[PDB]
Amino acid sequence: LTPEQIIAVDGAHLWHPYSSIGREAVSPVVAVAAHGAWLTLIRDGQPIEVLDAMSSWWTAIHGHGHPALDQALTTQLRVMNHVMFGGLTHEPAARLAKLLVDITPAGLDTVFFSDSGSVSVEVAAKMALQYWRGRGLPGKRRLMTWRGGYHGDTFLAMSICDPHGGMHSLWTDVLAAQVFAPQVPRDYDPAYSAAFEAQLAQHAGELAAVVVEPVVQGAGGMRFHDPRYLHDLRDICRRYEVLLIFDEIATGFGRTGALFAADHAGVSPDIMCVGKALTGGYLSLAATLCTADVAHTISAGAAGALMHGPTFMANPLACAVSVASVELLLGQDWRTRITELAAGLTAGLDTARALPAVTDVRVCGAIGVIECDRPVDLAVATPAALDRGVWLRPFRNLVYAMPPYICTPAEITQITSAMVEVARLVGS
Amino acid sequence: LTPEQIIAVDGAHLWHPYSSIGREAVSPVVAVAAHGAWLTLIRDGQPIEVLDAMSSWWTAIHGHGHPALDQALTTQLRVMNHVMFGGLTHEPAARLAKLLVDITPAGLDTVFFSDSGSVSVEVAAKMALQYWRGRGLPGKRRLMTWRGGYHGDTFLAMSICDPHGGMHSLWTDVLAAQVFAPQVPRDYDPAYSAAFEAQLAQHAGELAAVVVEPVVQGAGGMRFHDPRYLHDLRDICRRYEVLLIFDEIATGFGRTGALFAADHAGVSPDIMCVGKALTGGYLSLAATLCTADVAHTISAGAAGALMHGPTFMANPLACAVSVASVELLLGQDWRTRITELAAGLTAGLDTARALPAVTDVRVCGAIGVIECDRPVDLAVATPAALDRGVWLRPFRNLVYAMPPYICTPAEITQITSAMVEVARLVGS
Ligand SMILES: O=c1cc(-c2ccccc2F)[nH]c2cc3c(cc12)OCO3
Ligand SMILES: O=c1cc(-c2ccccc2F)[nH]c2cc3c(cc12)OCO3
Ligand SMILES: *Cc1c(COP(=O)(O)O)cnc(C)c1O
Ligand SMILES: *Cc1c(COP(=O)(O)O)cnc(C)c1O
Repeated sequence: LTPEQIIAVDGAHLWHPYSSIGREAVSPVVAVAAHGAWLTLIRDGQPIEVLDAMSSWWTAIHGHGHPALDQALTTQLRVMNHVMFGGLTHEPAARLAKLLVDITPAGLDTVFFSDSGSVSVEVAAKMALQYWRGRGLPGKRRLMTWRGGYHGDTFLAMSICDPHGGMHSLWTDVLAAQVFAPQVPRDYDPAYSAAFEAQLAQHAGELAAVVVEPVVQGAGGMRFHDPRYLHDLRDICRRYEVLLIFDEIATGFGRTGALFAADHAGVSPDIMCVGKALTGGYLSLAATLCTADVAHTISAGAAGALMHGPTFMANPLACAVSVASVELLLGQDWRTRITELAAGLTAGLDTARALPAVTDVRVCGAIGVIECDRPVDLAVATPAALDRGVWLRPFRNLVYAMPPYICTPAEITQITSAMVEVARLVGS
Repeated sequence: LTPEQIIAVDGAHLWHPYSSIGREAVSPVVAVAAHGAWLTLIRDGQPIEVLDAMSSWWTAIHGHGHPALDQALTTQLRVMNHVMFGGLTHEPAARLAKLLVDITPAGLDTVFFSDSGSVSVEVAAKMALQYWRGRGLPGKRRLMTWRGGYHGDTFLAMSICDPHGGMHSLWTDVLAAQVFAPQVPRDYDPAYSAAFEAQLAQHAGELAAVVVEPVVQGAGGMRFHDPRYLHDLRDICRRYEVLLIFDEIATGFGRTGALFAADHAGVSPDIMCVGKALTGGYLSLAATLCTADVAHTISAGAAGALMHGPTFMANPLACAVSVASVELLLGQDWRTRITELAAGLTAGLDTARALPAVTDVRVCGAIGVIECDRPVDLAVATPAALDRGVWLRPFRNLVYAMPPYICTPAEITQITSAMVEVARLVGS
C-alpha cells in the first residue's frame, strides 16, 4: 500500500487512541520507518526523518531498531516463538523473572506476566482483593488513590484514574466508587500526609490497597511530587494494614533518574506494575510483582490460586527482547546518561519560562514539561514541530517530551527548541 | 540457564495461569523449542518431541515457526518495530484493518486494535455503553449473556463469565451485576429462545448489549450449540434495540469449520472480538470491530471519541505477522483442510464413547472433546499423554484438543489415540 491508500483505509476503518471515525480534527501522519531516535514520516507526500521526542508513548528507551534488541528477538524467533504458560515454563520467562526480582525494590519476589499495563493493574487489584479474602477480611475491597493519576483504560483501572482526566462524568453509575484524596502537591507538606492518613483511617476496614504512580504522574498531567510522600504512604499503609501498590508502568526502567521511581524514596510497595518500556518499545508486555507474603496468602486462601491467566502470558518473544532491553540498560552507566539528558532538558527549556502562555517548566530525569495556560492546538503544533524535524505530541495544555535515552546533546537541543517554539505559538 | 535452573527459578518466582506460588501439585515441564506442530520438552533430563495438541491455548493455527510468519516478522523488524498510534498510522495496521473488514461478517467496518482478548472485550463493552450514551439512553448499561460463557479475566470481562465457572462469589460485591440466561442447549429448542426473549424483554431498557461466544463455548466447558440460536439472538436484539456482541476470540479464523463461527448462522453482530489465532500464536494481539452506525454514534456523542487507547495499540510487528497469518489462511483451501481434521478427530475419538468414564464425545471443526464423568487428574493425564508423544492439557472433566491446521492425518490420529488412552486411565 501507498501512503495515500494508507490514509484512505485508515480514515474509513481504523480507530486510534481516544479518537473518532470520520470526525478527526486533524488526520494521522503515515510512518514508514523507525531507526534509533528517528522516525521516518510522510509530509506532503515526502519521507522526512524526525526525532521521536515522545519515545513512541514512553516505550522506546533504547531507540527503535537497536541492534542488540533486534538480535535478541531474531535469536528467540528461530528457536521458540510461543508456548502456553499453562503446564509449561521456559528460559525467557525464567531469565526475565530473575532480573525483575533482583532489580525492583527489595522484597518483590514473584512475577505475573501479562500483555498490557491496564491488565497488569487489574491483576494488581485482584492480588490485593484475594490477599484479604485469604486473610478472612472480604470487606477490604475498595481502592484508595490521590487525584491526578492515570492507571489505564480497562474498567477497574478507570475507577482509580483522576475523575477529570478519566472523564468520570461520562461513566456515572458504571464504575466502582473508589476513595480519592486531594491532588498530591509538588513540594513536601507533612500536613498533606496527615490529611491523607486521616481520610485513609476512616476507610481502612474497607480498603484493600492504596494505588499510586510514584514521583511522576504521567497521562494525568505530568506532575512531579516529592519522593517523601511515598515514604509516608508506606508508613500509613503499614500502620493501618492496607496494601500499597506502585504503578511504575510509566516511571520504570530509569525514566525518572532512578531504576524505579520507588528508589528515589527508598521504599518497597507490596505489589508493583511495570510495562511500557519493559520490552524497550518492541512489543506489548507487562508484569505485576508482589511480595512473598501476598503470594503465599493468596495461595493458602479459599481459592488456592490467583484467578487470572492471559492467553499469551510470558510470551517468549516479548520476554526475550525484554531480557535484552533490561540487560542493555544495566550494562551501561544509565544513571549518568539520565543525569545528562535531564541537564540537556533543563538548559534547553529554560527560555520558555519567560513566554506569556507558560505557567511552568519542570524536569525530572528524561522528562521535560512545558505547562501552558490553555489547551495546545495540535493542528498548529504538530506541523510546527515537524517543520523542525521533531515528532512532538502535546496533550491538553502540556508541551512535553520523554526522549529516548540514546539521544545526543544536539538531538536534545533540537527537541527543546521545537518545544520552546510550540509554546511561543500558543501565546500567539 | 539449564532446565533444572529454570524449574528452580520458576518455582520460586513465576506465577502461571490460575496457579499458586509454592503449592503447585504437578510442576511445569520445561519447553526448549517449537517447530511446526511439535514442541521440544525436557522430560527427566532428556529432550522429547511432542505434538502440540492444544495449539498453545488455541493460538498456533499454522504451527510454530512457519516460514511465512517468521519472514513477515523479520521483514517488519528491519523497517519499523513500533510507533505510537496516537497521531500516526502505518501500513501493517491498514493492511490488517482492510483484511479484517473484508472477511468478517458483513457491516463490521471499523477496527480497534489492542493487546489481548480480555481488553478487546472491555473495549466492546465500552463501545456499547458509549453508543447508548450517544443516543441519550445512559440507562442502557447492563450486559446480558447465557450461562457457560467465558470472556477473559479483567473485571468487566469477569462479570459476564459463567457465575460458577468464574467463581462470582469469591467476587461478591465487586463485579457488575449482569443478566444471565440459562445454559444454551446443544440441540435447537424454540422454547429456549422464547424464554430468552421474555427475560430480555424485562431488562431491555437497562441492557446495552447481549454478549455471547457464537456456536462454541470455550473455557466455560467446550460446549457446542445449534447455530440457529444465533439467528434468534440477532432477531431479538433487532426488535428490542439491544446491541449484539460476538466474542470470537476462541472461535475465529476457521477453528469451527467456518471462517468465523457467526458464519454458521449467516448472522452479523453489531460488535465482534477476535484475538488468540489472530497472529498465528506468535505475539499477543486482539481486535474489536463494530458497525459504521456504532462508530458514528459514539463519534457524534457528547464524548466525541471512544475513550480508550492502549500503549501498544496496533503494534506494527504484531500486525505484520497477523497480516501474513490471515493471508496464509485465506490463500489455501482452509475449508477442506478443516473438514479433513474434523473427520480425523471424529474417527479417532469414536472408540472413546464405549469407555466407562466417558459421558460424551463431540467434534466441531478442528475441536475434539472427550467429556468425562469426573475431573481429570493432571498428575496422571499429563505424563500419560507425554508417554505417547502428545502435549495434552485437560481442563476440569475434558480431555480435549484443538490441533494446528497443518497437522497431517497421521498426527491427528496420534493425537486422538493419546486422548483415548488418557480417557481410559481416568476410568481407573
Ligand atoms: O489452564 C488454563 C485454565 C484457564 C482458566 C481457568 C479457569 C477459568 C477460565 C480459564 F480460561 N486459563 C488458562 C489460560 C492460559 C493457559 C492455561 C489456562 O495457558 C495459556 O493461557
Ligand atoms: O494521545 C493519547 C491520549 C491518551 C489518553 C487520553 C485521555 C486520558 C488518558 C490518556 F492516556 N492515551 C494514549 C495512548 C496511546 C497513545 C496516545 C494516547 O499512543 C499510543 O498509546
Ligand atoms: C500507560 C499506563 C497504563 C496502561 O498501559 P496500557 O498498556 O496502555 O494499558 C497504566 N498505568 C500507568 C501509570 C500508565 O502510564
Ligand atoms: C481466551 C479468551 C479470552 C481472553 O483472552 P486473553 O488474551 O487471555 O485476554 C476472551 N474470550 C474468549 C472467548 C477466549 O477464549
